[PDB]
Amino acid sequence: MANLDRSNDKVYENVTGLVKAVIEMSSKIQPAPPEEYVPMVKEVGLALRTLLATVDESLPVLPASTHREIEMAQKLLNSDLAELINKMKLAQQYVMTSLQQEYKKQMLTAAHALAVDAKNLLDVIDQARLKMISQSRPHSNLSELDRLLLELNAVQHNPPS
Repeated sequence: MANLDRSNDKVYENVTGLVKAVIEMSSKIQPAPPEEYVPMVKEVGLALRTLLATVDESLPVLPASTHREIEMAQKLLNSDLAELINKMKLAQQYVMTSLQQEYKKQMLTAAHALAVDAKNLLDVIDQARLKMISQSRPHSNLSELDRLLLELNAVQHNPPS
């Protein structure tokens, strides 16, 4: 081991990667074939599951002060998992019939809150990191993700003409 700047970057990294997929899939969600749906869920499922561990190590990596939301985020994360995979699992069966675009719209909505949530996790605790530094005993961009999230919203409302 060397420094304690390994886990701090790990979580801040995963929180971004997962977002990249959330939007990507939302783009080709329509044309999303039945062969890409199987693995698709596996991708999102990994993000949420990973987030649980990422935050776990974030506790110590950050100064005790923002554990409130972090704690509630743990149990909450689990629920979001079963909830997400649940609805998504339905679309996989309600796609061969005809009502695909329907479940697709709502589907994106769910993943939308998840993507932003996973990111907000580190964003929130971030305020604590500076709280200690800018006071005493000191120790993939924000805007980039913001703009990306915006498009995701519009993509859900409806396709490009």
